[PDB]
Order: sequence, then C-alpha cells, then structure tokens
Amino acid sequence: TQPMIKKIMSRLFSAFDVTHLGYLTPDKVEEVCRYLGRNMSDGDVKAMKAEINAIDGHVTFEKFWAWWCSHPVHSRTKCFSMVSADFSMPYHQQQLVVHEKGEMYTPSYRVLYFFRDLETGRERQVSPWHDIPLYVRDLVRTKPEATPMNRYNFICEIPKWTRAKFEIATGESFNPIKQDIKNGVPRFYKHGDMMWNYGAFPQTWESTEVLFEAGVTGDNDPVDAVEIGMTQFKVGQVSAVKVLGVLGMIDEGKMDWKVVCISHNDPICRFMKDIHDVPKFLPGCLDAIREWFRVYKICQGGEASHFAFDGEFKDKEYAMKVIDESHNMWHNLLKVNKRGEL
Amino acid sequence: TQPMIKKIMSRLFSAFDVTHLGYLTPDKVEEVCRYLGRNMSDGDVKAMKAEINAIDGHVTFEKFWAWWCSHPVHSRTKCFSMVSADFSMPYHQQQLVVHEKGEMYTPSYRVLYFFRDLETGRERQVSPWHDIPLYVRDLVRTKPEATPMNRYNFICEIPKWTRAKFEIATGESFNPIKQDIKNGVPRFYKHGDMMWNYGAFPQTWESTEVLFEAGVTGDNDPVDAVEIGMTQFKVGQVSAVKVLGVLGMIDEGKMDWKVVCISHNDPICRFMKDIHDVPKFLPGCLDAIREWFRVYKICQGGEASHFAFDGEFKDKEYAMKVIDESHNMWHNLLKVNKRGEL
Amino acid sequence: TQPMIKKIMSRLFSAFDVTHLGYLTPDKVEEVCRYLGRNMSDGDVKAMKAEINAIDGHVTFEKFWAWWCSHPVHSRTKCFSMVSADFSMPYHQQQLVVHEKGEMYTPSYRVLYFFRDLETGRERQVSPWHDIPLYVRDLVRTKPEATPMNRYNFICEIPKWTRAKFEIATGESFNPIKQDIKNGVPRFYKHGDMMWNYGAFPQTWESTEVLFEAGVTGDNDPVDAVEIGMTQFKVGQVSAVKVLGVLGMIDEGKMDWKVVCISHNDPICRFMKDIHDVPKFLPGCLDAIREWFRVYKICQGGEASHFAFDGEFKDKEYAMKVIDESHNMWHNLLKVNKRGEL
Amino acid sequence: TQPMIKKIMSRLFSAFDVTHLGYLTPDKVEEVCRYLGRNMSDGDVKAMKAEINAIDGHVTFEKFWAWWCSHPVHSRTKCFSMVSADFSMPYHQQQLVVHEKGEMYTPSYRVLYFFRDLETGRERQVSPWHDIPLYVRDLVRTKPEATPMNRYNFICEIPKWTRAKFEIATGESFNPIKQDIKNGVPRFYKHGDMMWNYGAFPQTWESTEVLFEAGVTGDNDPVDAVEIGMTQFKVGQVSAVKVLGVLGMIDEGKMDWKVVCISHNDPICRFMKDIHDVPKFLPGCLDAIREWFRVYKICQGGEASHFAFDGEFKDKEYAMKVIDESHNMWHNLLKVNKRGEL
Ligand SMILES: [Br-]
Ligand SMILES: [Br-]
Ligand SMILES: [Cl-]
Ligand SMILES: [Cl-]
Ligand SMILES: [Cl-]
Ligand SMILES: [Cl-]
Ligand SMILES: [Cl-]
Ligand SMILES: [Cl-]
Ligand SMILES: [Cl-]
Ligand SMILES: [Cl-]
Ligand SMILES: [Cl-]
Ligand SMILES: [Cl-]
Ligand SMILES: [Cl-]
Ligand SMILES: [Cl-]
Ligand SMILES: [Mg+2]
Ligand SMILES: [Mg+2]
Ligand SMILES: [Mg+2]
Ligand SMILES: [Mg+2]
Ligand SMILES: [Mg+2]
Ligand SMILES: [Mg+2]
Ligand SMILES: [Mg+2]
Ligand SMILES: [Mg+2]
Ligand SMILES: [Mg+2]
Ligand SMILES: [Mg+2]
Ligand SMILES: [Mg+2]
Ligand SMILES: [Mg+2]
Ligand SMILES: [Mg+2]
Ligand SMILES: [Mg+2]
Ligand SMILES: [Mg+2]
Ligand SMILES: [Mg+2]
Repeated sequence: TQPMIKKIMSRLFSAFDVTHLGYLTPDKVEEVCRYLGRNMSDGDVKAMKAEINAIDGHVTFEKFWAWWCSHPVHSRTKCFSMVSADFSMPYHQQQLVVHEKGEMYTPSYRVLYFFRDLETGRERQVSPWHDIPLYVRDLVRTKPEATPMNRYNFICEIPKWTRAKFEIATGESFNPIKQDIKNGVPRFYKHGDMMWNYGAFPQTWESTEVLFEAGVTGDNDPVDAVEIGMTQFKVGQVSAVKVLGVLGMIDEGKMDWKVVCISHNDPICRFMKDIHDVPKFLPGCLDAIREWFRVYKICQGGEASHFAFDGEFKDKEYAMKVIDESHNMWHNLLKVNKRGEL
Repeated sequence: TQPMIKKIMSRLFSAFDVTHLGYLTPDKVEEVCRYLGRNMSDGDVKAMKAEINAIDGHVTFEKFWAWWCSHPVHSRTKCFSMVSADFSMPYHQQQLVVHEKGEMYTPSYRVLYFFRDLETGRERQVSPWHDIPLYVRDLVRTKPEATPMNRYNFICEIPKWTRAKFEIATGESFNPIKQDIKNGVPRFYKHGDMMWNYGAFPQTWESTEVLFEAGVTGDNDPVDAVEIGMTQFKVGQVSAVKVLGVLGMIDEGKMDWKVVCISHNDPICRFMKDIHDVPKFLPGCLDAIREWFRVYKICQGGEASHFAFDGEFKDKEYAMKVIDESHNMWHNLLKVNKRGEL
Repeated sequence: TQPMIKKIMSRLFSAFDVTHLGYLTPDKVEEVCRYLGRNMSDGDVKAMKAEINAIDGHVTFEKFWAWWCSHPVHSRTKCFSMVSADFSMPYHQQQLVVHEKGEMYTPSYRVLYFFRDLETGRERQVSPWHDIPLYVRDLVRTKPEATPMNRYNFICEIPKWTRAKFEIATGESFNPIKQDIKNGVPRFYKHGDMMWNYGAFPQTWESTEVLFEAGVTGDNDPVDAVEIGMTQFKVGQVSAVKVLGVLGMIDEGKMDWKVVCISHNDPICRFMKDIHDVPKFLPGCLDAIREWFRVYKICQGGEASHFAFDGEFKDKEYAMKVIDESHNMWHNLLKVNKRGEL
Repeated sequence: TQPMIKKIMSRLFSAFDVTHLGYLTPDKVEEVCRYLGRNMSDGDVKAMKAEINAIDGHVTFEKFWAWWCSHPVHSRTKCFSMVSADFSMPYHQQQLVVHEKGEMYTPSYRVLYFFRDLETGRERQVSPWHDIPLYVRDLVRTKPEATPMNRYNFICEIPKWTRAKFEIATGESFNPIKQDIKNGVPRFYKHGDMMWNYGAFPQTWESTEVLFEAGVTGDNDPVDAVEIGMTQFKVGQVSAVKVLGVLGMIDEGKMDWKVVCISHNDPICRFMKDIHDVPKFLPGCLDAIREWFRVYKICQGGEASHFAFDGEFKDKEYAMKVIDESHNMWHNLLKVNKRGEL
C-alpha cells in the first residue's frame, strides 16, 4: 500500500483509461478484472468484479485505489506479482535536488545535494562527490556500439565570469559545496574572474598516495575540469560534458590535472572532437586557460604553476585515461578504505 | 565464477592497481587481503594471504582471478557480498545492437535488434517497438527538477533524402524493420524522397479501439515522427529527440498523427523550444511537411490526406499528450492483452 | 537640387544637429555658415547667415533645403565642391527590388528585378543574370589579406523542398525568372522535390562555343548551384554563399557543372571549409545530390546523367576556377559580343 | 599604362582566353582586334591584327601588354573608352593592411593601418578611426529592402581573455593603436581580464561639446563596443558585427556608452535578434558585463561607474540611434572642423 505501489497502480489504471477520461467505463471495468484475475479462477475473481461493480458512480482512480487497498494484503500480492512485472519501472529514477543554506559569500553558506526517488518520493541527502555518477550511462545504449562513450557529469563550482571560489567540501559529511577560506575570509580570486565554468568530476580523487609521472602526488581533491562552452552555469549545477583534453598543471608541488571539456548542450559540441579542434574553433582559448592557471596565485603570494609535458594539452584519449585512473583511486578511497570525508 | 563476477573482480583489482601497472605490488597484496578479509577473522584470512603470496611472480589480474576461482564457492560468497555491494554496477547497461539479413531492397531484407548485456556479455534478440524505451530517463536526473523532460527515443525507418519505405514489421516476432510491400513489390515512394528523417516512437500504438476526437480510430501502427534536423540517419538508427509539435493527419480514414521533433544532437536544438520556433528558424519546413503528407499518395491512386484542426501543427505540450496516451494504448496492447505481434 | 544633392545636404545638416533636435540652434546656424563660407568673403558669410536667420520659425532641414535651393547657383558652386567631398557617399548603394507579375504556376508568371539607387531614388529594371555581381566585394576589405575570398551571390530559382522548375529566362530582355515549359505546360519535377536551394550564379555562362575538357560544349545557361544550408530561400531571393566544391555533371551531352555551396548565414558555415567537410557534418548529402541529378530525368523519358571524374565532387579550389572561367565566358558573351538575350 | 590599366587589360585578355591557356589562339587574336577595332577603319583593324600577329611566339598577356603600351596613344584613346566601360571595376576595393612596430607591452608598440588599392596597387597609411567605414554597405544590397541594416565594423583593441589596455591613439597622426599609459607604465587591467572582445566603432566620437541626456559631456573617445561572440579576435582586427543594445555607462563623470554587439561570424548570430535574446541564450552575460564595468577601476583608486536608466541595457533600436548620433558628431569633428587628432 506504499506510494510506490500507488504509482504502479496509477500506470495500470491509465492502461485502461488511455485517453484520460478520469474513470473506468463499464467495458474497462470488466477488462481490468479479466486482467487482475489472470492468475486467479473465479473464487477470488467473482468477489473482485462484484466488489468493483458495487462502487458508487464513476470508478475514478482514487476509488479504484480505495478498492485495491481494502483487500487483504496477502491475496493482493499474488496477482500483484503480475502487475508489478508489467507496470513497475525498470529502475527508480533519482532526481538530483539542490538546497542552499545561506548566507552566500559568508562562511556559513552551503550547497546541499539530495536524491528524490521519483517512485517512492523519499528524499535523502547525498554527496555530490560520491553519489553523482562520473559516467553518464544510458540504461539502453542506443548510440552504435562502435562509437565510444564520452559523456561525463561535471559539477560546476565556479560559474563562468565569476570569482567566488566555491569548492566541494571534501572534509564535511555529504560533501556540500562551500566557499573556500583564504587568510581567514571567504576566498575570491584576486587575479581576475574565472572565464569558463570551473568545477570537478564526481567519483575521482587526486590521490595523495600516488606518484604521478611528474614526480609528485595529487592535490587531494576531485579532478578539476574547465568547461569551455558559451553558457554560464549556476553554482552547483551538474551537466553532461564531453572531454577534449587535459593540462598537466602541477600546483604547489601536487599533481593538479585540468581537464578541458565542453557541454553536450553547446551549439559547437558536435564539431569539437579532440583537443586540436579547440584552437581551430576557439583560438586563444587553450593559451588563456594555461596562462590564467600559470599565474593566478602569484598576486596572492604564491608562485607560478609548473606544467608536465612543457604545458602541452594532451588529447582526449589521454584525458580519459587520467579520469579513469582517478576513478580507481576514488574507488580505493571510498569503497576500500571507507573514507567519505578527508 | 561467471563473466559478470569476473568484471566485478576486474574493477576490484583496478582499485588496487589504480595506475594500471598490470599487477599487484606487495603492499597492494596485503591491502586487497585486508579488504577481502574484512568480514573474516584470520582463519579463512590466514589461508588467504598465504595463498596469494604463494603465487609465482607478479600477481596479474589473470592470476588473481585464478586464485579467486580456486576457492570453494560458498566461503567466497560470504566476503563477495561486500565486494558485490562496492564494485557491482547500479544497473546493467544494455547495448543496442543491429544486424541486417540481406538483401536490401528485396522482400527478404530485415533489420534485427538485440541487447548485449555489457556485464554478462549475453545477447538476446529484442523488439525495436517493445523493448526500446520511449522515454530517455537518466538513472540520476541532473537537469534541475523544474525543467520538464523532453527526451524521446526515435527509431529511424526512412532516412533523410531517401524513398525506400522501411517500416517496423508489427506483424512479425521481434518486430524487425522491413520494407513495406505495395502492389506485390518492395515499396518506394512515387511522389518523391522523404526530405526529413522519418520513423516511429517505440512503445506507442495508434489504437484501433480508440475513437480519436476526429471521429476515427488509429492506423494500427506506432506513432509516426518526422525529425527535422540537418543530419541524415541510418536505417534503423535510434537517437534521442526533442518533441516540438504534432500534425493531425487522417490517413485513409485512420488517425495518423505526425510528430515533429528534432535531434538533441542538432546544432539548433537549443533554440527550438516549441512548434512556433520552426517557422522562425526553418521557414517553409512545416508547410512542406504538411503538403508532402497531404498529397504523396495521390500519384499512387490514393486520395489527399485530411487533417484535424484545419492542418494546424499543435504545440509540444499537445504532442506529448498524444504520445503519452499512445504509450498507455501500447501498455494495454502488450502488457494487458499480451499482443507482441499484430 | 537633385534628390541626390538633397541627401548630401541632409547628412551635412545632421552634422550640425547631431542629436536630431530637428532644427538648427542659433549657434549651429553660425557654425554652418562658417563651414559653408570657407573660403568666402565676410560679406557673403554675413549675408548668408542673414538669409538663414531671416527664415521663419525653426530652421528644419526641409526649410534649410528650401533656403539652399533658392540660393544663387554661383555661390553654391564654390562651396559645394567642399560639401560634396565631405558628405557625398563613396558609391551609390543599389537596393535590389523584386516584383512578381502573376499568376504563379502559369506561363504568365515572371519575377522581375530592379535597382533603386538609394541616393538618387531612381528605379530601373535590371537583369538578375547580368547586373547582380558574381563576387561580393567589400569597399574596404577588413578580413586579412591572407584569407582568399569566397563570397558569391547565389540566385535561388528553386527553393528547398519545392518542384516548380523556375529559371532565369535567358531569352527575354532583363532576363526575368520564369517557370520552364516542358511538353507544353509549366514544368514540375516528376522525380520528386528539389531538396536543397537550387539556382545559379549571376555573370556566368556555360558557353556553347567552348569545348570543355569532357569533350562537349556547355548547356548555354548560367552555372548551376546547389545551396545545402538548412534554410529555405524564396524564389528569386539572392544571398551570399560560400563555395565548397563542384560536380561535373554532363546533361544531355552538355557540360552542366553543379556547384555545391552553403549560405554564409547558415549556422554551420564556419565549420564547412572544403568539400570534404560535407560528408563529415552532412553525411549522405553529397551522395544524395549526385544521385538526384543522376536519375531525375529518367522518369520523364530522359537518360541517366553522366559525370566527369567518375562522379567525384571536386574541391572548392577547382570549383572557383570553373566559376572564374565561366565568368570570363560571360564577359565575352555580354561585354564583347553584346548578347544580353540568347 | 598604369598598373590600374594593366589590370583592366588583364580582365579584357581573360575574356578572350576564357579557359586560361595563357595565350591567344589565332582566332582569338582576330576576335580581340574586331573588339578593340569597333569602331575603327579596316585599315586600323588589319594593321592592328598585323601588329599582334607579328608578335614573337605565344601572345601571352605579358606580351599583349607590351604590344598595347607600344601602340600609339591616339588609337588607344578611342577604343579605351569602350574597354574601360566594359572591364573597369565599379569601385576600387581597398585591402586593409595592419603592421606592428614593436615592442609589444612597451610604450613604443604601435599598430598601424594601411590601404592597398587592389587596382592601382598603391599603399597609403590610414586612420582606423577615420578611414574604416562605420557602416558595412554592399554595392548591391541583396537582402530585401524591408530588412533594415545592422552590419557595423568593429575595431578590436582588447581581445577576449586579455588585459593589456590597447586603444586607438586619438592624439597621434593616423591614430594608430597603442597601449594606454597609466601611472607612467603601460596599462594592464588590475581588476581582471576583459572577458569579451573589447574595442570601438570607427567614425564615431563621444563629443566633449555635447551635453548628453544624462547631464554630462562625452569621454572624448570613439564609441565603445563589447563583442560577446565565442571567438577571440586579434589586437587591431576589424570585423563585421551586429548591434544588440547599449549600456549607459557614465565613467568619471563622462558619457561612455557601452554597445553590446555580436560578430556576424558567430554561430549564434542569427538567433540573437535584440538585447532580450542575450539573457535567453547567454544567461549572466549582461549582468557580468554591467558589473565588470561598474567596479573595475575601484581597485585602481577610482570610483564605481554610474549608469543611466538604472543600469538597463537599452535595445538595438536605441543603440543604433546612439551610434548614428555619434557618427554625426564625428562628421562635425573631422569633416567640418578638420580635427583628425585630439
Ligand atoms: Br571576401
Ligand atoms: Br545590411
Ligand atoms: Cl557510490
Ligand atoms: Cl555514450
Ligand atoms: Cl586565489
Ligand atoms: Cl517492455
Ligand atoms: Cl530529461
Ligand atoms: Cl507511396
Ligand atoms: Cl523534369
Ligand atoms: Cl573556409
Ligand atoms: Cl566563350
Ligand atoms: Cl584599469
Ligand atoms: Cl536580427
Ligand atoms: Cl559635436
Ligand atoms: Mg583548493
Ligand atoms: Mg579542485
Ligand atoms: Mg589547484
Ligand atoms: Mg585541484
Ligand atoms: Mg504503412
Ligand atoms: Mg508509421
Ligand atoms: Mg500513414
Ligand atoms: Mg502511421
Ligand atoms: Mg533548364
Ligand atoms: Mg540552370
Ligand atoms: Mg541541366
Ligand atoms: Mg544547367
Ligand atoms: Mg581610455
Ligand atoms: Mg574607448
Ligand atoms: Mg571609459
Ligand atoms: Mg570610452
């Protein structure tokens, strides 16, 4: 009798009121009985059609539900096994829900994430880091099996044209987004605005236990992403992106890959197929990204950033390896060592 | 010990070889034992670490698999419950696979559909009509809960700029795509080429038992769709589309809605938000569609088509109602009345 | 006193009524006299200011014009050389004007072209064939001198998705567009609709006096163009296109090049840089174009079309050479031999 | 005998060597004499053909030119009026040429502009401010007379994602672009990078003699433009833009309009039709522009900028009026008062 069962029965009802009259015609009443009764004889069935006929007026869904719930929970469940097979969903869709706890630009501000199970309606808090899938996987993959997958979830921490340095709080339960703290106050970029959507990939971690080719360990954070599309995102907004390449930034002695990606919703996504297409269609974009990350902390007392491969942006095949490997590291962190907070 | 278990263990292994060295270092050997052994003491554990140390040379995944499979299937399963929770997929992705049975443009030609379970690797034949989801539902829905869904699977039967009249064979098991037969020969449009991708929505049916507002029943086929993007699709190709509106075509006395939609991969999808945007950005497109469907059978001995609403293209809210209701009709056809073939 | 002179004086007037009060303030009246009066005697300047101050009410432009036209043709002549240098246009822009003489789809239908000189206001009829520039040349070319030009005027005779075979009438004075006549009636394609904007390049001619490399002479018509953008054009509409390549069609034994081009207003024009990009971004488009032109006359009793280079689409460099050479032929036809009608 | 005459004769030559054999066949030699010779005596035509036939080897253009230049200035004069009418260009296209005088980021750096007359080949230095047309006007306007014009030349001083404050030097002859000087050194924005292409409209001037509606005079500079397309421009690059709206910025007590525009080469230009479409397709763009200009000088010791209309972005109709009026002011500055340098 739970809300999940009610939705199943609601879809069942629609198969007998396809045109949404709002009620069951007499013919439809006999038909839903012939259907529910399929794993019965007439003993429990005779009692069923007689019961529904004795309802007063139009058999609305609401009255049909009432009739259904009035039966004994055991006998219901026998025929319900058929109903459930035909009318339950393949999987329960989870709606990502975002809530703010004010006040923005002060240390108290948080962006919290929840799941709303669309079948049960139950809400639970989740971690944008651990619980948002890194890979966007269709239940039924219709794109041809030849073309390989390139659809990643990107969590936007810092929208295009802004400079409040929001971050997934790796140290707090459920890892809400917060504003980073620098010199005791909420941190704003001093160098200038972030000129692309900036954020991170969920279910990745720049491991402090891994010696990257560059001779350093990781910066202890989710893998960083720069989304170069034309649309400004909201803080905490999550959207599907295509990975194009990656910059081997070494930041304060830690590996700090910067993945270049573009929203699958951008008008030029189709035409950007690897890192080399970015100079062709967005000349100066890669140079500006490399330079911004090279110098941005200098005005803050830091030093110029170093880069592996002499600052070369590696291609997408390489970037997806980097992401895959940080997914493994994240598996080791959360699944194996049970660390949900740093 | 099945292929599904092997993939689970392969992802497990990667969490202890994150950098893909191809083997387990000594430290990693102790760690995978501390992990597998978490629901054990030392009795079954002592036997475990001793067993893995006694492997010769580098513990490759292949040797790790061998060691794992050599244990007694019961004791394995106790710790495996933990492994399965951490490293099994949320759901099994199904790869849509298409096979042709030649020869094209003859009556023998068929396009068959299969599912390849990507975890088990098992293939089964499926119906493009019944088994391809009508609605494209993300497991975790990241688009904000306010913006409503508009992502439908479109099965292309007739590609842009062609005239071989392929159709889902509603009368055959597994409903392969075939070429329609007219006057004893494989059917080609006489009027001209189809100038947009033409096909159908899976899990819909223009019910022969429903009296549509127009005073007729349906044409006994899946709901028809015209995809107006610039890209030509392959025969049988399935892709995600956005519904914009619908034309109330009455064809030979049957309701024969023609849904106007556009590929979510087209460069101008973002800008087309309802049926009214089509004349703005694709002037003449709606007029040509209405006219082509109005007259195309006349040169074949048929009559001009009629249209409800005096030929008005209804908007997307209306088109999605039409699609929703034909989904209900399809539920009644397949689930309730158990008809997989017409 | 021409309307041309009036517009010059209107622009002069605006330079002293910059915010468009609609009239001259006293200080502005003194300033326009000091301007008109260099280099004249103080006698003529003071008398000039006096003539204008003696105007009744507000010195609107319309009254300023009146004063000017009443002024003596002598004093005018000396300063007007200055005025003309400062305020005359570099060249007179001609506005293309299109008029129909009904009735459409009958032999009487004509689309006529005119020029309206925006400075003199005089309208004169012109030939879309002879008088519309083949090359679109900016007065000041701002694109870098490195980038070679690829901006051509395309005259649409047959809009996307239509089949009325309109044509520039090479045989009639001013070469209006008419519907071709086949078998005594206005001609419609029997094969199907034209699925791209179809038309011709002005100031070109497939010479009947030239033996093309293919061993045949030309089809005696302007060079044919297929514009593959997503937007449908109106009959007779002229717009700027980018040339991509050309198909060496031989039609009924005559050279009948089919240039592939795309509108500079199309959303994907920037990404289409040569003929090879068409299969990348519009798969099937080239094949469909070749096939349509190969077979369309067969159903009319004609023969399959032939193609040079085995049906290969030559690239944009080759296509521009063909166009340049047909431009030379047109120069010989019109300028040298004075043939405006065939 | 000018290089201008040589190009005329080159085009004439091509009209008799249409396929570019590179020389004149005998029949073509007779034909060019019959052309040049109307209307002359048979004596002069036969002697002319004889002069050219008496040429050694193949009559290439280069030798044809030689023959022409040696011909007697009398006979030339009579036919050349015909030649000039048939083969001279409507107007001489000027190619914009840009030269740097290093060294960049020092006070010595200059970007100079030239015109190369494509017919005469003569190069002369020009002012990007005065000599580049504000309005982009086609010789033959093919867009329908209904559509009003919205095609302006934009001079980029500060490319997208940069912060070197380059400026048209209003104080120097020919008004080269230089880096602004602030506090004795070449000026860089302290606030951050300019996140859109920034520059100015040629042939405009924010007059110091005009009391703007806001109750202040102008900032004595060309009108400022922010180009919001996705493509980064080079310093000094000139390109055609579509005007969308304008921000009524008051900067240090002076009127300092900020016109919002977008490149006619941008993929989404067609879809942006007025200022209201910018929030539809580039959310946050307007807010970010207003805010950047509001605060950027504060970190330099300056004050927040003021805005007329409470910071509202006025629409494109209003923006074009502002531009038209600043064009009038520029006419008064340059043409009437002869001020090319401030
Ligand atoms: Br050009
Ligand atoms: Br224009
Ligand atoms: Cl998880
Ligand atoms: Cl995918
Ligand atoms: Cl910082
Ligand atoms: Cl199903
Ligand atoms: Cl959705
Ligand atoms: Cl048919
Ligand atoms: Cl025909
Ligand atoms: Cl190009
Ligand atoms: Cl010729
Ligand atoms: Cl500054
Ligand atoms: Cl517009
Ligand atoms: Cl002024
Ligand atoms: Mg940080
Ligand atoms: Mg980070
Ligand atoms: Mg960092
Ligand atoms: Mg980082
Ligand atoms: Mg059919
Ligand atoms: Mg159908
Ligand atoms: Mg039908
Ligand atoms: Mg149908
Ligand atoms: Mg013809
Ligand atoms: Mg033609
Ligand atoms: Mg032909
Ligand atoms: Mg032709
Ligand atoms: Mg300045
Ligand atoms: Mg300025
Ligand atoms: Mg200023
Ligand atoms: Mg300014």
